Amino acid sequence: RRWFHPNITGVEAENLLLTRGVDGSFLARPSNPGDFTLSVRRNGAVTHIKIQNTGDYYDLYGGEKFATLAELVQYYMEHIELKYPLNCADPTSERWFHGHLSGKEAEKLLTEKGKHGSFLVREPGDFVLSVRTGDSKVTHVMIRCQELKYDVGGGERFDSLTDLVEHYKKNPMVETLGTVLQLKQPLNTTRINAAEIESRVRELSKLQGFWEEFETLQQQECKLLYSRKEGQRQENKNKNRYKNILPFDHTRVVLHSDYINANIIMPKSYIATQGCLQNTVNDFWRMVFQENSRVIVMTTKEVERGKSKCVKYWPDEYALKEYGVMRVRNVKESAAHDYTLRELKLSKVGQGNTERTVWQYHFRTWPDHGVPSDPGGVLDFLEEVHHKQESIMDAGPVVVHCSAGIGRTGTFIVIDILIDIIREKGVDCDIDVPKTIQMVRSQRSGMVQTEAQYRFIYMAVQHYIETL
Ligand SMILES: CN(C)Cc1ccc(-c2cc3onc(-c4ccccc4Cl)c3c(=O)n2C)cc1
Repeated sequence: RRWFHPNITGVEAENLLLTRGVDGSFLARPSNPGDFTLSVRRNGAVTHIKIQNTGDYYDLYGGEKFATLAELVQYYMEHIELKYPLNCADPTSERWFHGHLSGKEAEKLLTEKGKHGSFLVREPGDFVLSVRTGDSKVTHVMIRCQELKYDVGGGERFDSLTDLVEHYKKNPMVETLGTVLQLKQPLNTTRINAAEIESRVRELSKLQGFWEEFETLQQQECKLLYSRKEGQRQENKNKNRYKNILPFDHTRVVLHSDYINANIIMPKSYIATQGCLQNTVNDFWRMVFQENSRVIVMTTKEVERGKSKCVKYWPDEYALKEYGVMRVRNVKESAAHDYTLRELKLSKVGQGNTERTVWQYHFRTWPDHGVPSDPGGVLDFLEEVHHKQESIMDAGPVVVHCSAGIGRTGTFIVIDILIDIIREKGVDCDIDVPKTIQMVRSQRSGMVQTEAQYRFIYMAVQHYIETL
């Protein structure tokens, strides 16, 4: 994911592509903050293509909608031509880069939060590599920056700290007394104690910190390019709401027509899915039935900004309907401020004794773009959903959907996973928002779409702990 440059202007991108690139050379960069630009070189000229994400997907002008920037790039490199990634040498979005950090503060972080192999890189004009080895000691290796090249005092001269770090991660430096300076894992600094969320929120709200953390998490999406073959099959193309927003094969829900654009999310489990198409309503009820799901969370309106987001897959109040071999009665509709509750009874046609109540919680006030200004409403909604799920003996995974099932769906599931830790373990527990996001993202592409949603998750968690 070296083709992503986090701090460059359009003019900087043009000079990079014109003097250091060739025709087919490309880079992606953040632009209107919240938007992205794909800068491509074609016939000695640089073209700037806008990528927009309001929280649902990455919408590329002239192209398609995607779950990640790494998925967008992979698709266009495997299918204006993107031939050559122009690699960024800036270490800002690397998990191990700490910029300004003292040798005492870095030794303090590594002593408290570190283990064998924990390393970091910090900053006159030179850098320091601080590593922990044992079960124990902390070693500091100087990194000279000579003529825009990096070295440890001998041997190879690297063009970037990333190239130096990856080389010594594969071929570790051995101290001339036996110690192998193993660079196993970057030091974990994102994990906070639940009780100190307000201190972290304040630190991340400073010049912004939330953007710096979200973008470091985004640089790890390249490790999540898992196969999505079943969703690419001819027979399954029109079962997808967005052609390239597909479920991973290793986590996809298999129906025992075995396909649905849904994935199991394991932290209480979830099924993260897209908004129904008219041709997928029957597949959706077969999923709910097979998975013994008793609660559905819908986080979109049927129609948003004049576009359909999910077809009406449930009957009108008091009506009874058949969806293939599935049968749904809408027993009762209850309305609250932020949402609607629908009591549905699901059964298999011809088999009365298969009946179960399915509670549909439909959140109706999420803004068309961005996030709600206060997380109170979402939290009250998640609280009520949790209690319904917990009250039902041996209930299957909670079904969660929006339009593509990655943005709002990913936000709701992540808040819910985090809140759950605080329910069982209490205000005296460890919470790690990006580790948790990365974990859910390995189960469905691009779960949690924007920095606004990312900030919303911290704020939601902050509010839950405060109202305790
Ligand atoms: C403020 N600067 C100067 C210091 C600083 C602070 C925090 C980080 C940091 C940010 C991260 O954003 N996602 C992950 C992540 C990715 C994959 C898996 C798990 C995780 Cl936690 C992540 C991470 O690991 N680290 C360490 C890096 C540098």
